[PDB]
Amino acid sequence: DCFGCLSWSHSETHLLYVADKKRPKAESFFQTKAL
Amino acid sequence: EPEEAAALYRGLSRQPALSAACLGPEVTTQYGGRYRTVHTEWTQRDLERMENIRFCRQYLVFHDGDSVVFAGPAGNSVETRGELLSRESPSGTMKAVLRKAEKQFLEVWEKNRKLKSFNLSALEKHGPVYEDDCFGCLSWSHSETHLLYVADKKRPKAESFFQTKALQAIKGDQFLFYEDWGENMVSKSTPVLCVLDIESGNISVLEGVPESVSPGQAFWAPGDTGVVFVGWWHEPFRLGIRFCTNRRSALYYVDLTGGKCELLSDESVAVTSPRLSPDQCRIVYLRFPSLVPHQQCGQLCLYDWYTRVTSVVVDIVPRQLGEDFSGIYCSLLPLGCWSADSQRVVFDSPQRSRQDLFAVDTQMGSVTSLTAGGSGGSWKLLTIDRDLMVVQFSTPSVPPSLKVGFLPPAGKEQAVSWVSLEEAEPFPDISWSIRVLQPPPQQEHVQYAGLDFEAILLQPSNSPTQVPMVVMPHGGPHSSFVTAWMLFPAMLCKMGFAVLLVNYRGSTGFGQDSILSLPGNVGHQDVKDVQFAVEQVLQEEHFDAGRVALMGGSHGGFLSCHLIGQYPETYSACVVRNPVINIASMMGSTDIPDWCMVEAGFSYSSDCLPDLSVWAAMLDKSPIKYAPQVKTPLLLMLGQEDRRVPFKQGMEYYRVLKARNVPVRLLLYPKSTHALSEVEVESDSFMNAVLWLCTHL
Amino acid sequence: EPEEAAALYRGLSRQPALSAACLGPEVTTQYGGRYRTVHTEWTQRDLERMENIRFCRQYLVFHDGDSVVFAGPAGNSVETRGELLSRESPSGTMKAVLRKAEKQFLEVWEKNRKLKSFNLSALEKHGPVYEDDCFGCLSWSHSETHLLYVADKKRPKAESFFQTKALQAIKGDQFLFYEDWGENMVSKSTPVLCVLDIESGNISVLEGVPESVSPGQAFWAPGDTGVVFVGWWHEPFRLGIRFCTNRRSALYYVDLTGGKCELLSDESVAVTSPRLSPDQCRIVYLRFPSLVPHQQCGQLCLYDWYTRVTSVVVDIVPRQLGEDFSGIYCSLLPLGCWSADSQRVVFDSPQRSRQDLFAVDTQMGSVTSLTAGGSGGSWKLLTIDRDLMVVQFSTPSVPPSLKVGFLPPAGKEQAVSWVSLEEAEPFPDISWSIRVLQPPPQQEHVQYAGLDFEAILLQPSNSPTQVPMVVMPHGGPHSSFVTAWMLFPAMLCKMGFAVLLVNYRGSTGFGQDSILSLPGNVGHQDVKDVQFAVEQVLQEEHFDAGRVALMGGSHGGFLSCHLIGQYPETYSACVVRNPVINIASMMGSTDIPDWCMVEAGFSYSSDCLPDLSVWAAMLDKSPIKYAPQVKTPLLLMLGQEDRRVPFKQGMEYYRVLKARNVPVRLLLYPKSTHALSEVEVESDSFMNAVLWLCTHL
Amino acid sequence: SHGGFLSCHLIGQYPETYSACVVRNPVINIASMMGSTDIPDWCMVEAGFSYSSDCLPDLSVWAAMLDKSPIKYAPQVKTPLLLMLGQEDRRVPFKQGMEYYRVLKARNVPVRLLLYPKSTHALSEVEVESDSFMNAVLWLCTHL
Ligand SMILES: *S(=O)(=O)c1ccc(CCN)cc1
Ligand SMILES: *S(=O)(=O)c1ccc(CCN)cc1
Ligand SMILES: *S(=O)(=O)c1ccc(CCN)cc1
Repeated sequence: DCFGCLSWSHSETHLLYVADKKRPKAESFFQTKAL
Repeated sequence: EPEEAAALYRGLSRQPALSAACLGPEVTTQYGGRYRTVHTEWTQRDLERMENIRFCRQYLVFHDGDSVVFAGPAGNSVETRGELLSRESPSGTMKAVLRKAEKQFLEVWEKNRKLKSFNLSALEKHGPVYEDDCFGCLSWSHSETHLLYVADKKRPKAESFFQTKALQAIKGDQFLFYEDWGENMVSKSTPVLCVLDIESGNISVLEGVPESVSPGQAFWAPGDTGVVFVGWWHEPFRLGIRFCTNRRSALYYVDLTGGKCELLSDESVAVTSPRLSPDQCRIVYLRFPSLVPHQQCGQLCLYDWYTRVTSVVVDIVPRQLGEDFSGIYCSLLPLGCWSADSQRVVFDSPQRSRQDLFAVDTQMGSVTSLTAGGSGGSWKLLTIDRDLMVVQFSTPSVPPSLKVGFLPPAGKEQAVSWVSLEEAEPFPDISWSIRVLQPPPQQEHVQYAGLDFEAILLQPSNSPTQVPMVVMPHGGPHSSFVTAWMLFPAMLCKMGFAVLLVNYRGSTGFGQDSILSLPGNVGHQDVKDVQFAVEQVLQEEHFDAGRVALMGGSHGGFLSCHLIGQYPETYSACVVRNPVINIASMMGSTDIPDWCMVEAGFSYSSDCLPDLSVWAAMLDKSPIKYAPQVKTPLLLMLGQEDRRVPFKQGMEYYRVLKARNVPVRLLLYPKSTHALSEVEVESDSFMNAVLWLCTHL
Repeated sequence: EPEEAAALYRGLSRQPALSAACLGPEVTTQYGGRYRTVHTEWTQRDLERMENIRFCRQYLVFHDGDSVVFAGPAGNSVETRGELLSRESPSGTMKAVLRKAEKQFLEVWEKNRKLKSFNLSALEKHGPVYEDDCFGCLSWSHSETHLLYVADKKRPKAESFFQTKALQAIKGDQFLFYEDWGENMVSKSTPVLCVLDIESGNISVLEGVPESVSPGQAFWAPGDTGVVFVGWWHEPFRLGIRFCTNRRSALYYVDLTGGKCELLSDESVAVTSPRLSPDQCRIVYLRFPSLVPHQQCGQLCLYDWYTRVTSVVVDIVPRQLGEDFSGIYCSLLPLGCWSADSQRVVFDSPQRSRQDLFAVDTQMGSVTSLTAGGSGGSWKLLTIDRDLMVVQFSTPSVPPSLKVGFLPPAGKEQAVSWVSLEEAEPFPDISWSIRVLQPPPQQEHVQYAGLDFEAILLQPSNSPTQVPMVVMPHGGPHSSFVTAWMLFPAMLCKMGFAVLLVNYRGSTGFGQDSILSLPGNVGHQDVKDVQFAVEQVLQEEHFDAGRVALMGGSHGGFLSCHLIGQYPETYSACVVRNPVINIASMMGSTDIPDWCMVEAGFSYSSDCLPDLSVWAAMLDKSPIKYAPQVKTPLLLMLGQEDRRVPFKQGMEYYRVLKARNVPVRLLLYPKSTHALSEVEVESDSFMNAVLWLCTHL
Repeated sequence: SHGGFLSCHLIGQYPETYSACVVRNPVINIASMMGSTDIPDWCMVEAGFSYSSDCLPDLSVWAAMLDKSPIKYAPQVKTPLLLMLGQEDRRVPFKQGMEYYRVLKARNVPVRLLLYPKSTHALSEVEVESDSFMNAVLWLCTHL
């Protein structure tokens, strides 16, 4: 109830909500890659 | 009482078993003595964790070049976990290990460090690695720079028609059918040969293998120029491969670079087990002339690498060659089988009711028995390197023991001296003997006349005096009983019974004529042989004729059902594991459809159709025909996931017997297989069988 | 570049480490020679599976009674899995193993068979078995009929108020609080002594232990009449036990039958590590006179079993006793430490900046150094049996190596000959030396005048010539750096840096006065010692003064923060792992509240209350006071599940620095601990630290 | 929480009035609560000072914070106490109650402690709430 929401458009064609920001992918220094 | 039986089972199962052995490099001391180490692998049941544990132990041998000066142990036992295949380098300085830890890893060990490790799953060049004895292998190069093994062919990626993509792969091919190789080979369709470079780490899949063959049992060619392997034909469809040596196959050689395969044998029969000489000049392998019987006497053949000439070293023995040889029946030669001079080959083979060690000179073609004479026993050869052999010896009253020896020079192999590395305490409460039985004139066929069979009798020593008897025929039907350490017969003998194991006509170790006599006569020839043996033993030894029981599995269950159907006033109990009841309906559900035709007396051909005459002949030889006359209490054990013998075969017999109000007990294991080799399953089945036998007798 | 750093890290971490060793029984050959086997355990990091693997290897030694004729290997390396504790029987014929397979099992091995196995979880007499070096133990009886170990006390069963019963246990007690022993001892509240009978299989928990003590480190009394153990007081509440030797404890003996415990020492100080003589006549142990410092010089004391007389064999050394001894600082004696004659005791101890082996005669009280002289090095004693010692040797430029030797007779211990069992290839690109530093007259205290400290300098050999430097102070603060094989300093030296490890005043191995000087002066004496060492090294060796970096952990992080706060124009980079920032707020969250009072200069007492003067004094000694003056880039690593140092301490510093726009990088490991000893965590932290250092320098 | 705070004060300044006490996640030491809570401004605001970022610890502020804590009256406590704590609480760290528990136990005072390893500040889980309420009612009825 602090940040969450879910709203309809006046034309009822789009929906609006709030999500979490995407984080860049990460990997370890010692990772085996496919040959 | 269940408590005493459980205590006896715990006591008897404590004995371990020997699986493999290898020899280390030679070391010379400053004083002048020379010694070398031996690594042995043992396996043992564990009822607390209900698992088969494996451990390793090391021994040390001081020798003077041609005699064993001293031998001893070199530490305690260490239990391993995860090892699938292992191999020591030719120089003995490096070791290659395949481990499951679930992913698969290939590790290289040297001294007290692990030099390199490769995660075969991450590279994604193939599937799971084969670890069985049919196709699996792991070989070092002569330069010790590359490794060769066999893996599963990679499958194209697949996806569903309705898959969400984020804001290549075939669609609708995730449920295609990939045929496997049958029993104990689930999800094993098409193997491929893989070569790994240790220094760099790149894995390469060899090209040039024919598109209609499965490769296996590969080793590096002389000079590291190519790879020699065995190709099994899998067209138009795959047949069963376990305990069957009548599958069409050939020997091929392929260059490392992209090139065409070269044929080295005849592409009409079955060949197997090729080994290369120490001097890298000749190869030896086993060839089987026909494809009708699943097991038969074989030929030992030699191939010269440079002159390209093939000769037959050891041929087929019809009945007997002398008094100690009857043919080659082993399906695999030892990994090391050549002598130091690259002239003689040492192996082990059944002989009547025992197992012996033989040495054959490839130059001339003579065969010499190394363990001739004596009361009996079972020998197994594990390895030989620089004329030093490691063997395991066991008798029905003695658990396996480990010995070493030196191979004498040519012409004096009969004077080999054995030194005991590990000895086991015998059981003096068991006495075993061998009986020879000659069939009556009525039960003889014109083609093969004069054949005789054998039985092994175990009884409690120092008996006070009427005792019960338990009769066991072997499966196969082309197999045999040998005078080795068997657990359940030992338990039955120690608990108070007398065990009679029958080797009827058609067994291995008695010649090719014995093998060829049985087919086409199942259901009336073996049944009579067992009945004659039982009657002769009862009339000779003067046992208690009122308490006789039967036990067998697979074809043994077939024979037991036939016996309790045709002679309903002789036996008082019966135990069967995965029996064969209806041959006609077994054709469409088993993985070896040719077995039914071969045993019924007809030739098997692909693209065949059901015929009334063939089906009537198959139905006339089934024990179900004698179902209404059954009067003996029966206990059945079935494995639901069995592919060799479908489990509905026993269900038909159970329903027929239950419809007539006959005492029948049934046990079904949902996740077990044909062998019932799981520790919990095996223990439960054995305890139930012994309780049934003691209660009804 | 990350690729070169990763390759270097792999190459350096490929080296293994030695953990334990034991000696087998003596064997006499027919020729006349005598030999025995040695079993060694090694551990090694594996980055493919990201795990610490453990394996075992066996060696063989031929001796003539007083000299080593020959030595060699006896096979390959075998990797084990699941072993927690193991012990060989006194006669050497049987082996006891504790395994986790998740339940816990106790197994007995003899020759090539596992005689017995016990599922300790099924009997339900206690909890999990202790396997640490603080309380864990596993002992054989003199008759080899019983086993003694330590387990967790059983808790009464509990259930909820609202539980459905089918148509005894306390209700509402499932969330009670059970206090544990602190860091690395999660869910370890109250241990108990357990005795197992091998023949029968019944487990018994001994009675008579005082209700306010925790028992540990137990062994059988002479004649198998009772059990001797060490009891740690846990009233009114438990304090931290890891790396702390100032915990009140005593030595007790209790009979097997129900009876009252007997006291054998003084119940006012800390005692530890009791060992019994081979002739079962006397005991030796370590005693610490005070409880204020967490680590200090100790006393070696002897107790006679029959005369019941206690004497002090080795006493406290204030500054120096000769030129090779400075006191006993090891917290544990070897499992086998007595000579064959039950007269001399062999151990290892730090000495200035090295680690040496010492032999002490209990009759007189003299101490002899076995590895005196030379350039330096680090020795560790693993075992001694029948005057045959097994040792591990390492230097900053040489990985650990394994050697054996024979103890000379009394009065000639300086002429011991070592025979190399396993040798490692050195790294010629590292050159190390030792510097001695004398503080200026201003930085001296009246009570202890004339003390000096040391540093270890590692540099790349054959340098062309301005190089950067990395300065490392140790934690503790009562610990030290020794000239042993360290991984990260070696990597930094090989990559191009010069490493300076400082042993400031207050370290172990320099006498009791050095230990006692530090407390009450933290924050202004240690910091200055490091600054003086850095300035002297820079002015002498003529390095690159523009590129100097700091690195440390725990108290090392404390010192690093103090250094970057008070001298903001000297260092250009800093790396800290779990630092201590605010002493005042650390009291209420750590498991050792007495540490803050002891270091701040006050006496610790239970049932104490916060006072303004004490809290002001604690706040005056914290690096946070110098936070506004920080100008150096900082990289922080924190473990969220750390109990020794709460992770909010670093968060306060991070917030303060970030509020002023200072370049700061922070890494948080959700499931790591104080040590950060996980393979993945350690590798990631080391790579991040090296990348930060190379980028900013 | 804060009410439990008050409760502790009520058993330190007036030790001859109440015969039982139950507290859930109380606040014991304001001075040491600053560095572990997620709302550091609360301590300054309640203690009478203005909160500003990039601040430093001062002797006067810390003394004022310590003078207002119930721990000062710990030696005078005479009432049986039952404590419930949630180990994964971020609003009020659970060591605050542990300090009070240790101080009271060092003087041989009847104290019962319950710790929920995976609970939070609210203790809103059904099992946790039911167990805590039943334990509280049993304690109250037994001691009254
Ligand atoms: S069963 O155990 O009698 C049986 C029959 C035939 C085969 C094929 C040959 N190995 C296997 C098992
Ligand atoms: S930290 O590594 O500086 C540190 C400080 C004090 C101790 C207690 C004594 N072992 C442990 C770690
Ligand atoms: S506790 O329940 O007393 C407590 C105190 C202060 C706050 C912050 C304002 N919501 C929350 C809970």
